[PDB]
Amino acid sequence: NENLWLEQQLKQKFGLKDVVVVSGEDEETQLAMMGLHGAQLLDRLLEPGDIVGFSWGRAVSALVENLPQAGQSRQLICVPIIGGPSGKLESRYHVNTLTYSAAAKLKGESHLADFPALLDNPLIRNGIMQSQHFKTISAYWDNLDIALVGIGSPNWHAFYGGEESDDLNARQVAGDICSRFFDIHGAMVETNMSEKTLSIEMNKLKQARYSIGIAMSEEKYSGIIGALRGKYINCLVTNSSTAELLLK
Amino acid sequence: ENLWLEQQLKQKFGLKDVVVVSGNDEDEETQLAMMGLHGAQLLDRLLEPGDIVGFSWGRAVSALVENLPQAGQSRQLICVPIIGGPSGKLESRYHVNTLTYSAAAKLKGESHLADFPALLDNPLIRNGIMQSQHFKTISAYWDNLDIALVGIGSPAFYGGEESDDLNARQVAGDICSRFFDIHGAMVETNMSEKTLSIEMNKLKQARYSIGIAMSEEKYSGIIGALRGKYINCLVTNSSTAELLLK
Repeated sequence: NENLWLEQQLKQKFGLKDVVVVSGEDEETQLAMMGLHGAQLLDRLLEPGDIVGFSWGRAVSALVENLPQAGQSRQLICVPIIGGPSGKLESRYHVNTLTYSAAAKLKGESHLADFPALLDNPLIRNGIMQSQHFKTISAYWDNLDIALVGIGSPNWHAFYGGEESDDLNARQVAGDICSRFFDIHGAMVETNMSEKTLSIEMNKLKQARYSIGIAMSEEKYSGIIGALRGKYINCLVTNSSTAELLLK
Repeated sequence: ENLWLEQQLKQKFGLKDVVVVSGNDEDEETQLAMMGLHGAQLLDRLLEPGDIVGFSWGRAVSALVENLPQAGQSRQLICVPIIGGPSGKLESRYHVNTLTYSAAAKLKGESHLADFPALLDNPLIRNGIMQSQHFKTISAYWDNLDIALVGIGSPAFYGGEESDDLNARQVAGDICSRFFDIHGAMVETNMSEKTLSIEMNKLKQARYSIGIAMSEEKYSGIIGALRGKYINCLVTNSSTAELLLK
């Protein structure tokens, strides 16, 4: 109803392909509802043979958990677009867990990543990038059709810790997607991590037919709006509260 | 079901526990599922509160995991991989992380997944990963493991050249991609310097190290595994138990 109008207004303001806006209430409830309607969006946007990429986290999890069980294959390929969280997320939100579950729901194939998302030593990080396994995953990223992505925003402390979060907070980092940081205007911004990361590059993400961000909250507003302005996503699954914030 | 065969294996090889299922002329996949089902009952019987439970990869361990009884109560169990990922060399279904996560759900425990590969291109990278906090955390569980579930490899996955080198080095089988001869002695290969998985010494310290395996070969990887004492329990079939004694 009003949600539909909020969806239309967002499409027009940010040049988006698709938008889902849910009402909600509680926090984790709203996320389940976003996950449900966002999963409905994904299922309609998918095309046979699509390479589908998944980031990690609660938000993407909500969508994957709500995916209808397909009765037939659309020759889909499911791949993670970031390495594993190295213990910093519980297994249920691990990028491989989500990728695997989505492949089962979608009756597709999955190719799981056996490298970490973050490596402290640049040397090791670089060496893994040269292995056949990484190149194989990366080559899927090169041809990504659809991405599902949460939007990070100042876990910010969890992932990056005080020391690195500082540089972020001082560098006016508004948010991140797959551990790729940007300002409120959408501009990329280098960090103590922009060298030690194993995840899809924003340039590649933008080449996807659909990059679907799923996120909510006035707290995450800067992250979400920055992603919109940078065009790192071209679809948005969110709630009415945030929607209105975005239209302000 | 097959109590004499089980006791014969226990006595010959010094095993704590053994399951021998009767494969009634039935095909391989079916026989494996049977092993999985009765092996799962054994694992569930052997668990103690707070056990750290280590899983290798592969479809034999998968058969067992797929057939774990769904626990109603937590036994504060912690499930972990005892080998890195296969780097796309196995279907996702049989990935060690997939198996670990699924085991934890059935056991109402917690899982800690491994975000490093089992086999690296070179020793530099594999040593660097070992210095990482994540690897240290996982390897700490290996150091105090209570129960392990492993398949046993025998003579594609390692490449024709490596395969040939294995054949030339008299390698009869592997556990967690650590290789041994037919008498169960360890053999070091061009891959040991590139491998990230539990050491056999750490596997031997576990209360139960459960091999699940079958073979059509008189001279199998399993007899090696037993002689080397890398496992102290075995889940297998009638035909293999008989071979192991014959």
